[PDB]
Amino acid sequence: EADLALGKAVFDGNCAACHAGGGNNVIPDHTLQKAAIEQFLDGGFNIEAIVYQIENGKGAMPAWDGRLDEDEIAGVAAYVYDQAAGNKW
Ligand code: HEM
Repeated sequence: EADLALGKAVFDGNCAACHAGGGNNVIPDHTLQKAAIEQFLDGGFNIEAIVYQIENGKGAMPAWDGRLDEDEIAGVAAYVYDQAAGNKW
C-alpha cells in the first residue's frame, strides 16, 4: 500500500545508514529536505523523482532495484516525501 510506517521501517533499516535524520552523511548538505530536494534533485520534489533515485542509484548513492519490493520502494519514497513536506526532519 506504499505505507508511511512501512516506509519508516525500511528507512530506519536501510536509509538511516547514510541519512539518519534526513541527514546525508556522504554529502552533508544534500539532506532529505524539501528545499534540498528542490535544489539538488534533478527530477524535483516529485514521488517519481524520489523513487527513481532509490531504484537506480545516482552519484554516490547505491541502487535499491530488486533489493526492496515495489511496495516497499514506493513506501520509502512516500515516507521521505511526507517527512520532507511535513518537515518531520
Ligand atoms: C534508503 C532506500 C534510501 C533512501 C530512501 C534515500 C533517499 C534519498 C533521496 C530522496 C535523495 C535526494 C536528496 C536531495 O535531493 O537532497 C538521496 C540522495 C543521496 N543519497 Fe540516499 N537514500 C537511501 C539510501 C542511501 C544510502 C545507503 C546512502 C549512503 C551510501 C545514500 C547516499 C546518498 C547521497 C550521496 C545522495 C546524493 C546523491 C545525488 O542525489 O546526487 N543514500 N537519497
